[PDB]
Amino acid sequence: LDADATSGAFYARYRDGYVSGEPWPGAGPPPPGRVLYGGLGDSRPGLWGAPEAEEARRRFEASGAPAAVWAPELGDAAQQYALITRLLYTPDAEAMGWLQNPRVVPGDVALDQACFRISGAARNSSSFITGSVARAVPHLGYAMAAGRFGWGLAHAAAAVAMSRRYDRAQKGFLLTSLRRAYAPLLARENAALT
Amino acid sequence: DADATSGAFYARYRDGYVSGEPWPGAGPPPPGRVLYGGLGDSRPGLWGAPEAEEARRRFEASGAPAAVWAPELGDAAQQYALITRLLYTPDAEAMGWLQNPRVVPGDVALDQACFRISSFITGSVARAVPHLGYAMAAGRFGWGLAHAAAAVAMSRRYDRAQKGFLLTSLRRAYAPLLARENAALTG
DNA sequence: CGATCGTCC
DNA sequence: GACGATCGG
Ligand SMILES: [Cl-]
Repeated sequence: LDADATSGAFYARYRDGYVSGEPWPGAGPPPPGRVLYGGLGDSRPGLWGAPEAEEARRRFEASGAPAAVWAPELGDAAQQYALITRLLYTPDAEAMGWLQNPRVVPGDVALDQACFRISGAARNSSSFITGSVARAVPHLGYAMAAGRFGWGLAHAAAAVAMSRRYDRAQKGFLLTSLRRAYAPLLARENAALT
Repeated sequence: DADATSGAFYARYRDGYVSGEPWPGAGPPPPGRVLYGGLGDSRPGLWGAPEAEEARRRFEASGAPAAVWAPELGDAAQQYALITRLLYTPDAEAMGWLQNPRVVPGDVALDQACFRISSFITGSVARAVPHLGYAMAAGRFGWGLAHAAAAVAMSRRYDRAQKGFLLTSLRRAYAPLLARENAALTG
């Protein structure tokens, strides 16, 4: 009955009231001395100078590659978003396998434990809302605060990669689909916000 | 890394696949069977079963997408079209509907009957979304939006406001893709 | 009761 | 592969 949609005409007319580069409603930077963590608007204090944050930041700066376990104390969220987004398009990178099960050193686990420790949350579990399904992907709030819809690819790809319901070949098809969808969006968004 | 920062790298990216062409290793299920599990696997059909007929006339009476879909209810292309359109309808609560849909006793009866005729791999993270193999066999990259959105909706790491931002992000990315692919594969 | 997901085989 | 902790319908 809905020939307007199956023919593509409906999607050809798509538009919204949101502007790229402007903050998503209710989103914004974390308070001073704190970093984004958990749900929308939630935050935890910073761990700059702690032994866990200092060890991980040095490994991150000495490698030039995206960190396996990322935290805002390691550097710019825009830099880790750019690295992961690029990794999703680089040939023979096996990015979906890296997002689900990255090679983790003991320093990455300590950084992850210290990040939840300072948060003051009661219980850590599979149900705890963290704002990122994969620890390598920065908190989604930084994309919401910056109005960077192209940074949603990293989260959408990581959600598919973390799911236990698709096999390797099925995940590869979804990465190809996501690649096609986001490539013109990323090109337009990066050109405008620079 | 100015090529990627300026966006020129992403404007140049091109794959080697063609919309409408079968994905490598993917195809229709064997005659008399329906796609199931991982890539290439399948299970026998239930087209004449009562549970499949009780949920078919329910899905055929209401022009809305089924809450628990199965190939015995109709063509996968129809359910994919309804879910994709629903993901773009303002105030549809599509992400919450994918995660926790209203389920009748007839839906779980059809659910149970599919496991009996047949690992954690199912080929669809949400039961309303048809098996991914149907999109891979049809070369429908636009049918990945339903799976990508459903994966986000099923995740426990984002709250509702965070999922809403990703829905708009997925909307803006897939809208030009869907307009081009739907027009090319339907005329 | 189902799910995700940390954590092993 | 699985087992379990742990939340929402
Ligand atoms: Cl194409």
